Formats: sequence, structure tokens, C-alpha cells
Amino acid sequence: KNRPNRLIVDEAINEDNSVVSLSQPKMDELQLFRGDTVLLKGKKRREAVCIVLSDDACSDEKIRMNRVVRNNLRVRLGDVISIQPCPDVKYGKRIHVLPIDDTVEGITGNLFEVYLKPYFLEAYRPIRKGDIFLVRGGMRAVEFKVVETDPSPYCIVAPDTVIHCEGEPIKREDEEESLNEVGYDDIGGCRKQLAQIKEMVELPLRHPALFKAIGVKPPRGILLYGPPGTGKTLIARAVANETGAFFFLI
Amino acid sequence: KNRPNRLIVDEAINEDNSVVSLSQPKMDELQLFRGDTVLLKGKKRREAVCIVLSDDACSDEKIRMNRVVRNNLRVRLGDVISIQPCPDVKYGKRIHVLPIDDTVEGITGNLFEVYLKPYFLEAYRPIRKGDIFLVRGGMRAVEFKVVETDPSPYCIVAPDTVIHCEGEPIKREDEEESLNEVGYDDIGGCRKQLAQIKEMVELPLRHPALFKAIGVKPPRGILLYGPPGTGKTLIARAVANETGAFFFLINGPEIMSKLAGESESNLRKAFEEAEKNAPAIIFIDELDAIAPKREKTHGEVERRIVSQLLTLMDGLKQRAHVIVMAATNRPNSIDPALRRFGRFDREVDIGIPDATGRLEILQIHTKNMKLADDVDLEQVANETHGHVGADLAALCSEAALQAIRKKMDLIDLEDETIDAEVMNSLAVTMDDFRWALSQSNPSALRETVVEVPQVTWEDIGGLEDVKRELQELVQYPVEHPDKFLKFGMTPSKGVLFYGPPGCGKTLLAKAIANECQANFISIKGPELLTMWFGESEANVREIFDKARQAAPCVLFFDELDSIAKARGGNIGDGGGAADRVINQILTEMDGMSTKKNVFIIGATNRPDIIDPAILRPGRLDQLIYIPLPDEKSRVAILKANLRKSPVAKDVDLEFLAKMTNGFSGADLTEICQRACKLAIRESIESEIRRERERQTEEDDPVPEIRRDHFEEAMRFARRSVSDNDIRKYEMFAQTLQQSR
Ligand SMILES: Nc1ncnc2c1ncn2[C@@H]1O[C@H](COP(=O)(O)OP(=O)(O)O)[C@@H](O)[C@H]1O
Ligand SMILES: Nc1ncnc2c1ncn2[C@@H]1O[C@H](COP(=O)(O)OP(=O)(O)O)[C@@H](O)[C@H]1O
Ligand SMILES: Nc1ncnc2c1ncn2[C@@H]1O[C@H](COP(=O)(O)OP(=O)(O)O)[C@@H](O)[C@H]1O
Repeated sequence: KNRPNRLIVDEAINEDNSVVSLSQPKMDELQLFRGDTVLLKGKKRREAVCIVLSDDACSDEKIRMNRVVRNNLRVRLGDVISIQPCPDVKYGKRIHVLPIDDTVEGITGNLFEVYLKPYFLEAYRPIRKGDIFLVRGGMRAVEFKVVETDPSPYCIVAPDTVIHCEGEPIKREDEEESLNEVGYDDIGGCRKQLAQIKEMVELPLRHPALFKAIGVKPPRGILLYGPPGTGKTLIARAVANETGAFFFLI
Repeated sequence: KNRPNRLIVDEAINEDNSVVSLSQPKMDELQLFRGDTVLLKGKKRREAVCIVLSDDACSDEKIRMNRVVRNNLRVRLGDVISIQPCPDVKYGKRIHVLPIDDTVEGITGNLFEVYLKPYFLEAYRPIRKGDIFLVRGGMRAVEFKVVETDPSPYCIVAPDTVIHCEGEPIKREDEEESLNEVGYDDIGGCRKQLAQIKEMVELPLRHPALFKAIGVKPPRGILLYGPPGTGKTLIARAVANETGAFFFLINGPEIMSKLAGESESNLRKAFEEAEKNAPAIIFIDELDAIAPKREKTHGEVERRIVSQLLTLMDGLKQRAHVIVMAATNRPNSIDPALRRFGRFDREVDIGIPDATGRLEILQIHTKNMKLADDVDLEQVANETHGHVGADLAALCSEAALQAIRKKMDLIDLEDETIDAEVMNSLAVTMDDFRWALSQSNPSALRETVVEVPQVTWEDIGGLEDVKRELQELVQYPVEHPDKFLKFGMTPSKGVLFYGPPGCGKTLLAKAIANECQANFISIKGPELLTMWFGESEANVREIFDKARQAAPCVLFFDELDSIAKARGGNIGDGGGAADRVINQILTEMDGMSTKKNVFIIGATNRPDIIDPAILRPGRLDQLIYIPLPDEKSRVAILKANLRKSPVAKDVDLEFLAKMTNGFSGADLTEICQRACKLAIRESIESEIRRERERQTEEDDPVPEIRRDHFEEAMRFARRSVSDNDIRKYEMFAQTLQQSR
């Protein structure tokens, strides 16, 4: 029960926060079609529900998912996850979502009709209790957590199910990070340069114990140079957030 | 019982930690055969058991043993040991070995089956109780001590005897050192430089009492210089560990990062502490950071630090048990008050290794890497021109990290962390080295290279009178100068090759530098033009100084007329003779040491425009005309250039020679290379045809350059030399002793 359900996370090409992209040999091997609600188990007893679509540029162990679902499953890029297909509910009953105080500051009016209204229109997306998703608009990005899921634990969009969610901003739990921070998706250009830095600091930062079982010196001095205003500090913040290492700034 | 059993330890050529190598006269004198278990008694009532094999390059008092057995016997290199043959057990019963806590850190799994299993297979090695040996693998070196030896005190390998050794890491006894430290074996390249340092610090450090029975001053200031990253501190650590002297380490930035009084106190404390624990070595690295040039001290505290170092170095002429070695980058980058007699009087240049040295360093760093068989370190060593030791260390580490990042980490999915046996099953490919060597390694060298070249007399085709003339001019004097003294003739210290462009001047000079087995410093034409254009002709002296730091040499001042040919040639800038750089060459050549075996060789393509003050006697004056090659030499040129390429039987080199006349060797090599280019193009067309198969073992691309290529590329043969060229060369010839 180990072989078909182990793949490694990598970067994404698609922008939807619910789609996960797998290569054609694995999806015919896994016996999976388009649209199917699937479930991902990761580190620390966490779950993620996702619609699946097909892509081309992957291997047979690579899964492409956006940053929102990647942070929802409590895993990071380059680690391994377990992927099982589930059966579909194809309705909802009464969902409930709350906003986050850390993202909502100085927003006036109601967030409901302007944001959550146009979002769940004609795009069947599954959701689970206790997740975090993000909506973009009005020159902002707003976070929403799902608290209560009436019919199943996971429920797809279903326009008969209106949203009753008129609640106060709920306190963001202090162990998990916001999704308005910086990551590999928030750096435009520099594919080659991110390739070099990602291959240079994969092993020492992700797998620390490995460098106690061998006498091999990994590179420790990296010097970034380029014209001013090209976002060099941004790359370091990104790499820090994506490997989960402590970041000090002098 | 003293005579047959006393020899002195020296360095090793073999890598096995159990073999000891002795010369043929001693082993027939000692009545010893191959394979015999022998016993060595050394200092402090210690023992060593060893298998013996035969070697060639030793005397009758030298024993070659590896570092492991040398440390097992509690002796060091250059000391004396006692050697007795014993009888053999030829079995074992139940041996027991333990690992060391100092070497084993973060090793997971069991060390037994992965290491001790493949080690004692088909190699009969004797062992004794209480020794220390070392095993290499899994990108580590692990130490093992033998605790219990059941049948004899010494027992040879015997595969019936399995090893029961499942024990905890045993605490390394605190008087003895680890064998993962640095020694003379852990330095690749630098044979000459280690020879100088080993002969310089043998007596003061090994035999201290000797310098209390004579008034003789041993050298106490040694200055190591060379490019950064060449491992200068490593040499000092090595020499320290091999002589057993106390090693103190001062460094530049650490002294300059403290407050004023506290930097003064640390500089004082270091010298007094190291003088307390005599015999010692004090090593100050990054000397040019702590004591730069005079005008480069903009502050005041800097001059006080330099003066403090000066007065401490002059307070050391009383003591004979302290030696001070420092490291810099170039000799003209520190305060000239330090490079004087009594303070820093010996200067050693480490410099860049060569192909043999690069092969040495690559063997040092891949010593426990478990390479595959297809990887050819000769390819790498030939393809790393411009790399120093730190770059090759980075190359090996990067190659290993590439060989652990693309597979066997993302195969660790069912598993969580690295397995020991999995880690051991890590081979590297030649393509992996091609990747690591191709990209991401900027070589850190723009420096002139000084080495023994690799072209020999078999490569130049023809010109045998010039061979027996150059052999005379270079080798005759330095071989045996007694005849020159009986007849009172000073040697000629120069030649001037003049002739047409591209007939093998550089080749000839590199060949005569090869046979003489001397270094070869080449100074191109662009370098002279650079020194004339930037108008800094001073650093020419540096070149000559470099020549005297690498003696013997063959300075080759190629394109010596390029300055003249760039200054309007015949007419321009008034129309004088001399220029800046050529004047500086005269001034440096005249005022140099008349016998050092430094041989200056010029070269030129226009022998008339060079200023006449260079061929006056006492300078380079023995003019040699390099002639245009002829038939019997053209055939030799052609076969020597084709000697690296496949060639068939139908190629008529006789007709090729007869057909091409007045062509310089450069053009014939162009013909050969362009014929090979057409051959390469034909082969790639054959590869695309046979790649585009009908469905898409008749693989042979015909790797044989047929006559068609030569007879077709012969249409692109161009005479680079006219007739009036040869005529004005003969006109310069008649201005010599031929017809005048
Ligand atoms: N490749 C890029 N992708 C996204 N944003 C970038 C990129 N390059 C530059 N920027 C933007 O330009 C700015 C770079 O300025 P910088 O001084 O590096 O930022 P910081 O304020 O973090 O020090 C940042 O605001 C960043 O948003
Ligand atoms: N000839 C050589 N043999 C072995 N290793 C060398 C050699 N030359 C350079 N190296 C390596 O290059 C590095 C030199 O850098 P250096 O600054 O001198 O070392 P350190 O860290 O001791 O100060 C060392 O890691 C050494 O292993
Ligand atoms: N006698 C020879 N034997 C072998 N190769 C030669 C010979 N003469 C010339 N060559 C070729 O000529 C080239 C060397 O030219 P060189 O004489 O250094 O030019 P220059 O005269 O401008 O210094 C080499 O590439 C070599 O292949």
C-alpha cells in the first residue's frame, strides 16, 4: 500500500489553489480521471482535499500543487506525501467560513458579498474543515478558514448551498504562517538562478542529519550580486520560508 | 646483533597499511622472502607486525612504511627502528576489534558487515593486540583497535576466522593521535617544496640538543608564498605533526579584530607561550593582513602592530628552538623591513601543481569515495588546467554531492534517512565529473605557469643539427663544468631563434626544456605589448625574480620584435632602436647571477628590426636560423602530427611531402586538422543516416580517415610564406659569417 501513493512535491504552473497536476503515466497507473475528489495525508496528521487535472512536464514521482494547498497539508516542497482517491458527495448543506484578523485590517463593509460571492461560481472545488484558503481582489488577498462542514467532512462547490458566515475575524493559530508571505511562486523571472540556489541548499537545510554521517563539506559561502532593486533579499526570504530554516537578517 | 636490524623510516609509495618496502641488497642480505611476517621494535617498548614486499627506489638503510603502521610503532619519519623476522601462525581463532568514539560520530547501522566484511578478503595481513588500523569507505575513514588475539600475539588473515566484535565505541587513549589528521601523505603535489622544508627543519626540530654543542645559526625565518587556496597552512600542520613539535597558530584578521592593547598582548603571549614549550613552530598566516606595505598603513595602530612583530622577531636571535613560518600571497605585498636577514630570510614558493600534482590531489580527495571503474582521473587531470588544490577539493565534494542529489535521496521515500550500506553503494560516473568540471567551477588562475613541459624530441620533425646544437648549449655546461674551467671560457647564456613564422620555435624550446628536466617560464608577445601599453615596465624584474625562485628555468621571450612591429615597424616615433621593455630586459639580464642555470631564449620572425644592443656578447648572442622544413623532415612532421589520429595505409606521405613545398609546419598541421574536420563532419552525417533508421551491429562509423579527406582538404592549402621572405632571411644570413 506504499507503491502507488508516494510522490514528491514541486513547483506549479497553474494558478488555481485547488488543482493538483500529475503526469499521464501515473494517472493511468493510479486509475484516475479528471475532476475526482482525492485526499492527501502529510506530516503531523494533516489532510488536504483536492480536485485533480492532467499536465505534461512531470515525472512519475512529482506532484504540482499551489502554495495554498501545500501549506494546508503541513508539508514543504521536496518532501513526500500519501495520495488516496475518495468518493464524491456532489452536494453541500450549510458551510461556514471565517476571516483572519492578520489579513483583515482597515477593511470596511462586509467581506461576504464582494469576495465569497463571485468565488464559488461554476468552479466545483472541494473543501475540508479546518483548512486555510485565499481569495484575491480589491488590491488585497484575504484568508478564510472553514469551521463547519455539515453533510460530509469534505464538500464540493454546489450553488444550492449558500454561505452563512457573518462572523468576527478569528485569531490565526500561532504555529502556522500566512499565505501573503514570500515563496518561490512570488518571484518573477530567475529560473536558472533559483535552480542553482535550490540545488545548492536542498541537502544542508532540508536533511541536516545526512551531513553527520559523511565527511563532505557543503558550500557555505554564497554571494548574490546584480543591479540594485532586483530583489536579492526577496530570494533569501523565499528560500528561508520554503526550506523552513531560521532566517537572520543583518 | 646491531648491524642487520637498523634502518631509518621514510615516505611511502604504496597505499596498503600493512606492507613495508625494502631495497633488494638488504633483503638478500637479511635473508628475507616475500610475505614473511616480520616484527618491528621502536621507541617506548612498542611493537609492530608487518608483511614485507620488495621495491626499487631505496638505499640500504631506508624503510618505507605507511602512516598507520608508523604511528602504530610509536616512531616518526627519520628515526631508527629494529627489525626481526618471526615465524608464521597461518591461522586465527577468534579476533576482536573495537571502533573508536572519536572517529565514529553520526554513523547509523552496524559498522561490521559493511566495513570489516570486505576488508579481510583474500589479503593475508598480520595483526597484533593493541594496534590501531584504519578502513576507508562510505566517504569516511574509521579506526579499529584489536583487543584480543586468541591463538598467537600476532595473527595473519585467515577467512575461517570470522570476527565477533559487536561492541560499543571504546575511548581513544589520550596520548596517541588520530590517523585522520594531516601528515606528509595527505599533501598532493609539492615534492620539491616539501624537500626544501623537510631538509630545512630536520635538525632544529628533531635533534634539539645538537644545537647546544655548536655555534651555528639555523634558519628561523621561513616565508611561504603562493596563490590563495593552495594549502599553505596545511603544509605547516603537516610538518608540525610529522616532527612532533608544538604548533601555535596566529592569524591576521583575529589579531586585527581585537582592541589595540589586547592585540599587542595576544601577539606577545603567543611568542612567549610557544617559547615556553620548545621546540615549537609559530605559524602566522595572512601575514599581508597584519603587516602590509608602509604607505598602505593609513592608521597609527597598524604601525605599532608591525613594530611589535618586528621587535619580537628580533628578540628571537638568542633562542634556537623556535622557528617562525608565515604565509602571504606574493613576496612584494608585505613590509620590506620583514624580508631581511635575521627576520625572514628563507622564502619558499609553493605555486601551482601540474598534471601529475593534480592527479596526486584528486587521488587524495577521492581516497574513500568508491569510484566506479570507467572514471579516468587522467582525463580530469588534463582537463583541470588552471585549478589549485582548493578548487579540486571543491570539485570532488561537488561531484559527490551531485552523485547524491539526483538519485538515492528521492529513492529514499519508503525509507526516511540515509542507510549506511546504501551510502556505501554510491558510485560516480565520468559524466558526473564532466558535469561538475564543465559548469559551476570557475578556475581561479590567471597566472603564469611554471612546470616541466610535455612535448619531447620525437614530436618535432627534422632539425637534428639544431638538436645536437641546443643539447650542447643547454646541457653541456651544467652537466660537467670542469672542462670550461680548464679552458677558461664563460658559458653562453642565450640563443636567438630567427626564422619564418610557424616552423617550431616554441616546440624546440619546450623540447630542450623537457630533456634537460627543468622548468619552463613562457613570456608571450601580448604580455610585452601589455607592459609597453600600460607603461609599467618595472614588473619585468619580477619575472626574472620568479625565474630565480624556480631555478633551473628556460625563459622563453617569444615574439621579441612585437614591440618594434607595433611601434610603426621600420618607420615611426622618430625611428630609433630601443624601447622601454627591451631596455628593462637588458638591465635585468646583464645584472643577474652569472651561474644559476637560468637560460634565456628569444624568438623572432623579423630578425633585422630588433635593436642591435641585445646580441652584443655577455647577452643572448648565439643566433640560430630555423630553416623551412624539407622532404625528409616534412615526412617526420606529418607522421608526428598524424601519430595521435587513425590513418590508413594508402596515405602517400612521400607524395604529400613532394607535393607541398615552401609550406611551414603550422600550415601542414592546419591541413591535418582540417582533414580530420572533414572526417568528423562525414562521421556526423553517417551518424544522422544510421540514426534515422527505417523503423525510427552496423555501428562502426568507419573511424579511419581515408585518402579522400586529405586529397580534398589539400585544395585548401595556402602558402603563408612568400619567396622574398626566404630571400630577406638569406640576406640576414649573409650579414652573418656565411658569406661575409
Ligand atoms: N523577480 C521578482 N519578483 C517579485 N518581486 C520582485 C522581483 N524583483 C524585484 N521585485 C520587487 O522589487 C523590490 C526589490 O527591492 P529590495 O530592496 O530587494 O526589497 P526589500 O524591501 O525586501 O529589501 C521588492 O519590493 C520586490 O517586491
Ligand atoms: N596539495 C594539497 N594536498 C591536499 N589538500 C590540499 C592541497 N592543496 C590544497 N588542498 C586543500 O585546499 C584547502 C586549502 O585551503 P586553506 O585555507 O589553506 O586551508 P585551511 O582551512 O587549513 O586554512 C584545504 O582544505 C586542503 O584540503
Ligand atoms: N617541426 C615541427 N614538428 C611538429 N610540429 C610543428 C613543427 N613545426 C611547426 N609545427 C606546428 O606549428 C605550431 C607551432 O608554431 P610556432 O613555431 O610556435 O609559431 P611561431 O613561429 O609563430 O612561434 C604547432 O601547432 C605545431 O603543430
